[PDB]
Amino acid sequence: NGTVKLGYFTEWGTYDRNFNVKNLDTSGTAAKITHINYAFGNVTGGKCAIGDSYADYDKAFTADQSVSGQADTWDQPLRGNFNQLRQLKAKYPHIKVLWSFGGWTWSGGFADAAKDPQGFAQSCYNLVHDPRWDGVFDGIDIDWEYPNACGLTCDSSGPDAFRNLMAALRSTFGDELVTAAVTADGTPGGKIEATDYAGAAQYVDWYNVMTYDFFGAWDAQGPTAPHSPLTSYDGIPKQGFTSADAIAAFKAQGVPADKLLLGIGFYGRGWTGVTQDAPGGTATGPAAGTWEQGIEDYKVLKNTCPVTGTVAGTAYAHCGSNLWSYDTPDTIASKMAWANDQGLRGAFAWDFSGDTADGELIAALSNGLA
Repeated sequence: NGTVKLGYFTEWGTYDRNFNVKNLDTSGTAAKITHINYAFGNVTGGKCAIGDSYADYDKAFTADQSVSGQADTWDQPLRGNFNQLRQLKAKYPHIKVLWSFGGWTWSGGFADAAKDPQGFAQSCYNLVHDPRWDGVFDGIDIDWEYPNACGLTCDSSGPDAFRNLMAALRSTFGDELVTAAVTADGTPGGKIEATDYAGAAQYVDWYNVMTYDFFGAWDAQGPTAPHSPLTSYDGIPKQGFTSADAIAAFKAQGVPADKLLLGIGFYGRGWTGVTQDAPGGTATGPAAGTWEQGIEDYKVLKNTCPVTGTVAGTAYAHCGSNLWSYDTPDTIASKMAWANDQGLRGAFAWDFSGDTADGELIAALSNGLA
């Protein structure tokens, strides 16, 4: 039972963002990690389903964008992101890849799935091991947002639905990987209290805990605050909304320490129109981002808005009228030291594409851990 260093690869990275699997190689990321989650597969009619057919297995890569350095061919059985993953594992054989299902957008279908779990499990296994790409995936990740609670949509399946689903997956996946990503809400009447994660814990290999997005510019007038604080701090708007308080909640319910991974966001959240040099103050609205307001990649923020302080185990950035909060190589290292003192199984990155070209965020996470 050794240490896990995981990160998410997003399927749509290959489109406008131009972030490909070859990038995990050139940034040295592939050398320093232990697992990759591919995100996301869909959930339809109570079954696992493909997410983007073109991106997942049909796209032809060119010589100069592919991992192996060779262009895909028409005669080829496999292509697209899956073929690239294939080419990467051949280069970096110790890496294991999980296919991830759900996400913020595609979690609406988990309720129908939780009504016949064995069917859901069987369908997933058959897809993960489709003859076209059998061998490529070493297990499955369930990113259900959120069981018996509210995400993009509200679910009322009960506290034991999540357990039922995981048990089913364990039964049909055997000795392969079954992991899940989970809420980091430890407050009274919150998302962890809503589902029995401790009971489901015995079927999973580990939980990916989403200890980020605690605060952000959806509270457009503020108050401003770090989105991924490690511990509590004085100004905090909502008590109990910290990485530390999330972990403890799971541990208290009975989830063991080595079934938990700490989440690191390779992005920042920010407001514009702030009075003061540090967080706590009001704002006019969301800071301007590239792909959506209030959010920016670290590869970009490290330049446009360099770090000016620290609070609660994480970092903040003042520049003009904007206040951004995100993790840096130094805050990540102190966070990893914390994970080791806590006996966590490891940590993970959401998501790879926000890191720099020399992979310095993933390098900090890796070097920090046992």
